[PDB]
Amino acid sequence: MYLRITNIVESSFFTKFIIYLIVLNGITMGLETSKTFMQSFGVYTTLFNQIVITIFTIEIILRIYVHRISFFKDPWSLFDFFVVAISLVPTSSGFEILRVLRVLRLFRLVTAVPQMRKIVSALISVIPGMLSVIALMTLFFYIFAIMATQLFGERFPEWFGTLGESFYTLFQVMTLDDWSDGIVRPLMEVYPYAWVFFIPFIFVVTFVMINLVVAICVD
Amino acid sequence: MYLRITNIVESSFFTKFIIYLIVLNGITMGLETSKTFMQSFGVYTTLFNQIVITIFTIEIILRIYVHRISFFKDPWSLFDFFVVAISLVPTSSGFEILRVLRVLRLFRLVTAVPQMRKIVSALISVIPGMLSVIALMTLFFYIFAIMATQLFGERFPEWFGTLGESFYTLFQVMTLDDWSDGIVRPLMEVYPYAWVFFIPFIFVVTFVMINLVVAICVD
Amino acid sequence: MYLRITNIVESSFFTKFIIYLIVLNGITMGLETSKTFMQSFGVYTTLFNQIVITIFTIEIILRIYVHRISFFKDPWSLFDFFVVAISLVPTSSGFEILRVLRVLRLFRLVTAVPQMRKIVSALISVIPGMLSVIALMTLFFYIFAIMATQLFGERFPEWFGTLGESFYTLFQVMTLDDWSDGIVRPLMEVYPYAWVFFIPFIFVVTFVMINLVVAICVD
Amino acid sequence: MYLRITNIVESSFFTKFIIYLIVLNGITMGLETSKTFMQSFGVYTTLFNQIVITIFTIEIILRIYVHRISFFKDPWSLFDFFVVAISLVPTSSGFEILRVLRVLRLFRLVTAVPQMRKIVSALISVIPGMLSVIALMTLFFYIFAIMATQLFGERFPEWFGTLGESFYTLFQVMTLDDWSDGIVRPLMEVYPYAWVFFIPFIFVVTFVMINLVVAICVD
Ligand SMILES: [Ca+2]
Ligand SMILES: [Ca+2]
Repeated sequence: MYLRITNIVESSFFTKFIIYLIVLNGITMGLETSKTFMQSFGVYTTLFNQIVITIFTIEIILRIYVHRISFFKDPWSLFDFFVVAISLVPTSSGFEILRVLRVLRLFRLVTAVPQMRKIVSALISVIPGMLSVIALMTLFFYIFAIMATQLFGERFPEWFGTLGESFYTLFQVMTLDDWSDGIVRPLMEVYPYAWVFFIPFIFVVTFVMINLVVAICVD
Repeated sequence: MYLRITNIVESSFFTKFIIYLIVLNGITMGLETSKTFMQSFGVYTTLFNQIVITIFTIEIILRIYVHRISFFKDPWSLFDFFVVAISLVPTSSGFEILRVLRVLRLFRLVTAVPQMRKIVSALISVIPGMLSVIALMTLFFYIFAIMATQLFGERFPEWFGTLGESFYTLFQVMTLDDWSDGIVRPLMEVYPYAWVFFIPFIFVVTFVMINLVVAICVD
Repeated sequence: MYLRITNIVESSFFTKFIIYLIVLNGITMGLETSKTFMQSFGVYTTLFNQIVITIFTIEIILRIYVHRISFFKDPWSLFDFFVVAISLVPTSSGFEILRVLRVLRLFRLVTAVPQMRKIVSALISVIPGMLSVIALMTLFFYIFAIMATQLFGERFPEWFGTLGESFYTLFQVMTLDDWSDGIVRPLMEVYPYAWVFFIPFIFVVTFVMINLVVAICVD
Repeated sequence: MYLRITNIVESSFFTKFIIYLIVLNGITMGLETSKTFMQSFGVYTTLFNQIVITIFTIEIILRIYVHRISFFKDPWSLFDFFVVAISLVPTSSGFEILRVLRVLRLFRLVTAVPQMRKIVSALISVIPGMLSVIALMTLFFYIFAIMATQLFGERFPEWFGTLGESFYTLFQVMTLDDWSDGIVRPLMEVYPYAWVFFIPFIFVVTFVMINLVVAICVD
C-alpha cells in the first residue's frame, strides 16, 4: 500500500485539492469576521472548518508515511505540521490566542504553492547576511535601553520605567514615530539635556539601518 | 475619404492642436477652483469645457477610423477613450464623482506627449516584477487583518471593528504613521501584549518592502 | 593696472582672505542670535558687518574687470553677485525678509571653497535626469490637488479649501506626516470613501519616489 | 616576567575569560534595572560589579606592559581604557551621569569579539566618504537655523527662540516627524508664508540624504 498512496500524495490532484481548500477556508475565515454573517451561517462554517482540519491532519499523516525522516527535515513541511497542530488544540481552556492563531493556516498558501516559496526563501536568505548587523544593533538597543531606564524612568515611567518599556520607547524613536513631540520634547521639559541622548541615538540607528539596506543591495 | 483623414489625424498639427487644448482646459480647471473666478467667468469656462469635450470626441471618433481594431488594442488609446467617456457622462444623476473624475482628462498630457509615455511605461514595467512580492504581501495583510479584527475589535472597534477597518489601520501602521502613540500604546492599555502582535508585523512588512526596493534596484 | 589687479584677484591670498571673512561673519551672525549679545556688542557687529559687505563688493567689482563677460557666465560668480546684491539692500525700506536673506551669504563658503563646489555640483547634476520624473509628479499633484479641492473643501476648507491648500495638504500626506490620524480618518468621518482617494494617492507617490531613488542609484 | 605575562595576556583563555565577564556583567546590568531585584540581591551585585571593575583595570594594566606604545595607537584599546576609566570614577558626585555612563562597558563585547570589530569598522569606514556631504549639510543647517531663529523666534520661542532650538526643530522637521501638524501649520497661523521656508528646506535636506544613501551604495 505504500507505493499505492505515494502515488495518491504526489499527484497533482491531491496537492491541487489542498490549495483549493486553503482558498476556501481563507474565504471562509473572512466571513467569520462578520458578526451579522455568523448569525446566519455560523454553524455552516464551524463544521466546514472542523472538516478542513481533518482533511489537513489526514494529509499530514499521509505525507509522513510517504516521507518519513525526509518530512521532518523540510522547513515547509514542519511548518504545515505546526500550523495544523495549532489548529487542533481544543476550542477551550489555557490561552485563547491559540484560537486566533488558527488563522495562521492560510500561510499554507505560501507553502503549498511554489514561487511564493521561491520569493519567501529569497527574502529569508538575506537574513543570515544580516545577523552580524542584527546582533550589533541588539547589543546597542540593550545598552541604551538600560541607560534610559535609569535616566528617565523616575519622572517618565510610562516610557522608560522598565527595561522593556525603554525598549519599546526606543523602538518607537527608531521607527522615528512621534519621537520629538511625543517623547523627547516632553523629556526635555525635565531633563534639558535629554536631546543629547536621543539625537545621537537616532544617527547611529539610522546610519546602521542605512548600511544594512546598502548591504541587501550587495547582491 | 479614409486616406484624406488618415493624413489629417496623423499630422503633427492635429496632435499639437490637442496638446494645446490639454494645457488650456487644465489651466481652465485650475481656474474653476476659485469660487471668486466662477462668479465672473463660470459661463466662459462651462461652455469652453463643453467645447473641448466635443473636440475630444470628434478626435476619438476620427482616430478609430484610422486605426480600427488597432485602437482598441493600444493601452494609451483605450485610456483617452475611457477618460473622455467619463467626461461625457452628463453633469447630473448617479454619483458626482463622475463630475470630479472629469479632471482625469488632464492625464492626456501624459498620453499625448512622449517621454512622459516613456517614463510612465518605464515605471509600470517594474510592476510585473513586484507582482510576486505584492501578492505575498496581500496574503499577509489579509491574515493579520483577520487576526486583529477578532483580537481588538470588541474594545477598539474604530480601529479594528470590521475587516475593512483592520486593513486601514494596518496600512497606517505599515506607513509607520502614528503607530505607537496613535494605536499600539492605546491598545496596550487594555491588552498589554498587543506589542507582541505589532512589532513583529512591523519588522516583516518593513523587511518585505526593503527587499522590493532592492529588487527594483535589480532591474 | 589691469594686469596689476588680475594678479591681486587671482592670488591664493585674495581668495583665502575672503574665505577668512566668510567664516568670521558667519561666526558673527551666530552671535547676532543672542538678544543678550547684541546688548553688549551690537554695534561692534553692526559695523563689522557693514565692513565685510564692502570688502565683498570691492571684490565683486575687482572680480568682474578681471573676468568681464566670463563672470556673468559662471554660475558660482553670478551667485556671489546676487547673494551680495541682496546684502546691499538697506535696513529700512522694502520687505524685511531681505534682512534675513543676508545670511544667505554664508553660502559663499560653498562658493569659495572648491572641494564643496565638487559635491554641490555632484548633487545638482542628478536633477536633469529627474526632470522627466519631477514633471510627471507635478502633473499628478496638480490633478489630485484639483480633485481634492472640489471633493473636500466645503466641509474641510483648512486642509482642502483652496487649490494651494490641497497642494500643501497633499504634500503632507506624501511626506507621509500624520496623514491618517491627521487627515484621512477625519475626512472619513464625513466622506467614508475618502480612503478610496488617499490610499491610491499614497501608492503612486510612494512608488514614483522609489523609482526616482532607484534611477539616481543607476546614474 | 615580561614574556611570562605576554604569554598570559595573548592567550585564548585570557580573551575568553574577559568575554565571559562582559556577558556576565551585561546580564548583571539588566538585573540592576529592577527596583525589586535590588532590594533582594542588591549587595551581591554591587560587590560583584566592583569586583569585575578591578579585574578590568588589571587586564588593561597587564595589556599595556605587553604593548607599551603599540596600545595607545590601537583604536579599540583606547576605547577599553576610556571606558574602564569612566567606570573607575567613584560613585560621587558632581555629575551622576558618570554613574550611568558605566553601562558603556558593555560595548567591550563589541571590542573583545572580532567579526563585530569587522562589521563596526565596516560601518565607520563609510564616514570619511560622507564628510564632504556631512559638512555640506552642517553649513546648510547652520544657515537656516539662523534665519529661522530670526524669522519666528519672537512668536514661536519654544521652537525657534534660540539658535540651538532652531537646530532641534529643524532636525525634527528633517527626520520628517510631526513637521506639518506640529510646526509648520502652526507657524502659518501667524506667518502665512512659512510654507515658503519649510517646503524648500525639506526638498534639499531630503534630496541630500537620498544622495548620501546612493553615495554610500557607490562604495
Ligand atoms: Ca510620523
Ligand atoms: Ca504624529
